[PDB]
Amino acid sequence: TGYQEMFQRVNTRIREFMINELKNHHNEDNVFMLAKNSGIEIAKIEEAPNAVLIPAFVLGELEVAFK
Amino acid sequence: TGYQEMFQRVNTRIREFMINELKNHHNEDNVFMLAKNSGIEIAKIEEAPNAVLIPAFVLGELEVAFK
Amino acid sequence: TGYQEMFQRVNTRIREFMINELKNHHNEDNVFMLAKNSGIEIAKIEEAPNAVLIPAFVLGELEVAFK
Amino acid sequence: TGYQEMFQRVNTRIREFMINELKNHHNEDNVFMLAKNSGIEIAKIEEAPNAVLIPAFVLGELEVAFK
Repeated sequence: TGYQEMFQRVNTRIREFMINELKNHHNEDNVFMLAKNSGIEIAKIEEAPNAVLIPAFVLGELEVAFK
Repeated sequence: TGYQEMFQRVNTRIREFMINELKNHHNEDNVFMLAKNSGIEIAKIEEAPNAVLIPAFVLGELEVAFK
Repeated sequence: TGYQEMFQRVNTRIREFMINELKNHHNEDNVFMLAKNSGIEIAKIEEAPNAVLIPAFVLGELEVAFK
Repeated sequence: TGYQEMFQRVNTRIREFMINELKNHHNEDNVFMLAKNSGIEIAKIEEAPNAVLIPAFVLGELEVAFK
């Protein structure tokens, strides 16, 4: 239970900094591109689940790293 | 969509070494415990979705790290 | 050894977002504190080695995560 | 100070499961290859500093993942 709460806040923190990185580097299209090829319907990238958000973020970091 | 299948193969690899780490240090109970608390019904840890598998793996590693 | 330039790019990217996270959440003191205890003399957090920077970053994320 | 201890144990745990992954998938040559290309001299992969151990581990996982 307490574990479920602690991990919830850890998860929330990770989601926020991933969302922050995607915005600051204008890579939000990665989220939509990946969402479009999975069936998820989102208005904001905040509505993206981890299965979409995390790959988007990693691609984003790679694109910035190798520019 | 090639990115999807690439991340599909990365997801599989990560699940495999998490599961491997959990067995080798006999921490499978972490998975079941977390599965039960979240209303998930599994007979073996390979059936656990990442939302319980990943926290269980993390608990496992800290348990070993601070034993 | 092209792998090494490539990993150097990824190292730089990771340093940059760790540093950005630390500044944007006003957690730079973590770096200086960890530096002082390790006999490392730095004037700014961009000079902290990863052995200092990474633990400060993680400490920083947990502090923000748990309020 | 308690941090220097806790992060030491985390570090040790992480080095151990990386070394275990490299051995179980017979990817030790990744470590020697990268170490030789950095002017470092090791007999065991256990003597590899994180700066060669970590990217060697990552290459190893990718090779297994995409094999």
